[PDB]
Amino acid sequence: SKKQEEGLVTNKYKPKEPYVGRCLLNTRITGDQAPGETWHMVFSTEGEVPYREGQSIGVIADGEDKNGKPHKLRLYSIASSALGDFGDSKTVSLCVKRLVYTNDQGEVVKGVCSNFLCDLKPGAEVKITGPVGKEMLMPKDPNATIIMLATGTGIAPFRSFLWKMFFEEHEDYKYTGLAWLFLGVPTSDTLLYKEELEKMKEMAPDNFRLDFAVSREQTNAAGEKMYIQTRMAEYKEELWELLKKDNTYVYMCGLKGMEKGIDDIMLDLAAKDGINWLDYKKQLKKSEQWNVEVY
Ligand SMILES: Cc1cc2nc3c(=O)[nH]c(=O)nc-3n(C[C@H](O)[C@H](O)[C@H](O)COP(=O)(O)OP(=O)(O)OC[C@H]3O[C@@H](n4cnc5c(N)ncnc54)[C@H](O)[C@@H]3O)c2cc1C
Repeated sequence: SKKQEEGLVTNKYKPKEPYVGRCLLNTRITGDQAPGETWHMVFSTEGEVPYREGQSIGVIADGEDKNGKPHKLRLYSIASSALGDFGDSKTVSLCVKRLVYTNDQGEVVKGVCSNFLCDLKPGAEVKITGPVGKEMLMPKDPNATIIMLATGTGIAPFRSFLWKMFFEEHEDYKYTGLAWLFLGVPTSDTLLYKEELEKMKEMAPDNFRLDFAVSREQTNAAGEKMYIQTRMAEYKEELWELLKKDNTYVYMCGLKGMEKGIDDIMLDLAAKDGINWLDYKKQLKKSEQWNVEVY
C-alpha cells in the first residue's frame, strides 16, 4: 500500500464493550449568525485508542432506542492527529454538525447522536468504538502532493492530516510536498477551523495552499456561486497537470453529492485533453490516488 497502514488498528473497541472517555472540552466553532451549529470536542482516551490520521470512531449516544436497546453507533471522522490537540497522544477530537431539520410533515427531526455530542459538557462520559477505517489514510510519501476536497464537517480528516504535516515534528515524517485544501461551506459563519488553517498557511506559505468556497457569499468573475467545484475551476490547468503526476493523492470528504460537481469539472478538463475522466478516475482509485469518504 501507498498509505500509512503500518500497525493499523481497527475496532479494538466494539459496541458490546466500548471505550468510555470523558469530554475535556466542547466548543462551538460556527458563528452566531450561522444557520447550523458545528462543535469541536476533545475526549480523553488515556492513550488507549490507537487511531491514526484519516480514521473514524463510532459514538454510542446515551439512552435507548424505541426498543430499549442501546443506540446504534454513528461514525465521526477524527479531527485530531494521532498525537492529538494536546500533543500528548491521550485525546481524540471530533468535528460535529448538530443535525436538526423539519421534514415535509412539519415534524422536527433532532439527530440522536449529533445532538448528544454537541450537548456534552466537560466531565461527561462518552461511549466510543473503533478506531474505524483505512480508506482515508495518509500517503507514505513525505513529498506527496496532497489535494484535499472538503465540504462542511468533511474538513475533519484533513485537519488531522494537516496537524501532523505542519504542527508537529516527526523525525520519521518530514513533509516537503504540496498540500492543497479546498473547503466548501454555505456561509463564512460556517468556515470550520478558519483561524487554525490560516495559521498553518502562515507558517508553511509555500507548502500549503488554502482555498475557501463560500457559495452563498462568493461568486467567480462570471457571477456564478462559489461551490467547491467552482473554486477548483479557478485552477483547472494546475489541478489537471497535478492529477497526471504519480505522487499526487486526492482525498474527498463531506456531504454526499459534492462528488458530482467535482466530476463535472474533471470531465471537462480530461476531455479537453482527449481523456475519459470516468476511466481515469477508476485508475486513480485503483492506484490509491483518489480516496473518497462522503456521507
Ligand atoms: C464514514 C463517516 C464519517 C462521518 N463523519 C462525520 C463527521 O466528521 N461529522 C459529522 O457531523 N457527521 C459525520 N458523519 C455523519 C454521522 O455519522 C451521522 O450520520 C450524523 O451525525 C447524524 O446522526 P444523528 O445520530 O445525529 O441522526 P439520526 O438520529 O441518525 O437521524 C435522524 C433521521 O434523519 C435521517 N438522516 C440521517 N442523516 C441525515 C442527513 N445527513 N440529512 C438528512 N436526513 C438524515 C435518518 O435516516 C433518520 O431517520 C459521518 C458518517 C460516516 C458514514
